[PDB]
Amino acid sequence: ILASGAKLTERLGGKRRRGNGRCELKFSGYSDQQIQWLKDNYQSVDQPPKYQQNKLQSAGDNPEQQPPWHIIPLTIKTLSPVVLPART
RNA sequence: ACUGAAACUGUAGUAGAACCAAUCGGGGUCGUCAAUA
Repeated sequence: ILASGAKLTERLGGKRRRGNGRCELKFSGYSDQQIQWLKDNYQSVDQPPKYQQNKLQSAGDNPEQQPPWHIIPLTIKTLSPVVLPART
């Protein structure tokens, strides 16, 4: 699908219909081979599997807390913009 | 005591209307030339 949908993309952005934004969109490692497999196989696909969350697990085997504390500093650098909701 | 999810800044719109690269001009026709001794 992703190979196929990438291939069919011809335009993005503003004034697509008036010749802005003509493009090729290619995934690394998806080719017409991935397209051809779907063409060969799409009739025998089914529904995708149902989504479920990754649940937490607990053993309870931690030792009881004892001093001293350790303070491990973590430096965070933003690489994209980051949205941290104050109010929606 | 626990990151929400998902959502194309897109959609319509002719850098165009107007403006003469033009106005005037017979491919024509006659007197010397030179300055010393």
